[PDB]
Amino acid sequence: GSATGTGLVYVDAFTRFHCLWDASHPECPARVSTVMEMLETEGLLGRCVQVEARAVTEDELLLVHTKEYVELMKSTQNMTEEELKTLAEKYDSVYLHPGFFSSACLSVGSVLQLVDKVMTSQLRNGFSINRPPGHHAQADKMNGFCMFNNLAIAARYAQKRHRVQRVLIVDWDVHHGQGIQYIFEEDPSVLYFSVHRYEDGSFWPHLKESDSSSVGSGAGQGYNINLPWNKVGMESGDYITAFQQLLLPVAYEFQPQLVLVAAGFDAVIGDPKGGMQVSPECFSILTHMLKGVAQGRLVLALEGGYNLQSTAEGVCASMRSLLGDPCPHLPSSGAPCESALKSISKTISDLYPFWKSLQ
Ligand SMILES: CC(C)[C@H](C(=O)Nc1ccc(C(=O)NO)cc1)c1ccccc1
Ligand SMILES: [K+]
Ligand SMILES: [K+]
Ligand SMILES: [Zn+2]
Repeated sequence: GSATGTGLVYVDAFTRFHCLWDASHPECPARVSTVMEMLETEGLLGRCVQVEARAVTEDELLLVHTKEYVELMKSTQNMTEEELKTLAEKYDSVYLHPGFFSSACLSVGSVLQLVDKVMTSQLRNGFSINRPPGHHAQADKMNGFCMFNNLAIAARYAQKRHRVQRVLIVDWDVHHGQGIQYIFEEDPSVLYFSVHRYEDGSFWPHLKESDSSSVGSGAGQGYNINLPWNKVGMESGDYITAFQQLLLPVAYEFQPQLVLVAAGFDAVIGDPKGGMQVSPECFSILTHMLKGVAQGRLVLALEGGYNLQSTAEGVCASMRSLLGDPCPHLPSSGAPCESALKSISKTISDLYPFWKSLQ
């Protein structure tokens, strides 16, 4: 395929690691194989341009991560199960496996491949069907099922290799991507928007900096936007309203040259962790709402999502929009609930001093 195409990256290596000490761990290889099977069954896979993965290089990793941390992660490939468990336990909410590092390197590289093809007009947009996820990973630590911060690396790579000046990262996973926030906290060239379950800190990762008062600092003040949900059960209308009132006006003002999406599907109805009630079809609309900016240069990368069917359906819905199919009518009312409106209004109050579009 070519310029007006939608890229897809998937490699069998993404199934080559799993939790050795918890057979019920939610972050498991079926997450990606099920997505690929549904894309095929739906006839969507054959409409995409198959893009090869590549392994990230050390220098690419060092755009975000420390040399000491990269070397330590590299060494996990030669550690016994006991050593892997001891190291994993020094971080919050991670496991390790002898194949984790190799898959993590292909996970980062998959996004870089799509950035290359989108930025050079060889594709319109794309989706990497990758695990492990990335948005919690930090400069010198694993966190939240993540080793390397796929999208943070991709953003800095777009700036370094393709000389992009402004990148928008949209994170619709149900969890706050605090790793992305930290990496870009002082950086006005990367705008980070996250909508996430918070419940006044009750929900993991339990961080005060996941609240909307965290707007970035220094030159980056105004370029970090958190939308915390404080009740479970949010629906499509809550997300669409947030995008319409808050994200889209800011995004147009920011004028990004590339949009990267932390495309988790743990907010979809049925997810065992997220507690939300978003229909998979909503993600067709959310994807569509991001395509009118950055010349449509839009790259999605899989983050969380743990109900195999719900996550596969959410990926398929997003892919239909990437491919240009007209959006479905959504049955649920587009009106947001009172709690969602309260969070949106609060985030707007915290960000209005930095965005003319919010005044
Ligand atoms: C104890 C509990 C708090 C922990 C957990 O839920 N973690 C977690 C972190 C990140 C994501 C995600 O999807 N981020 O995008 C999802 C889940 C956990 C760990 C192991 C097995 C089950 C549960
Ligand atoms: K999020
Ligand atoms: K930022
Ligand atoms: Zn998540």
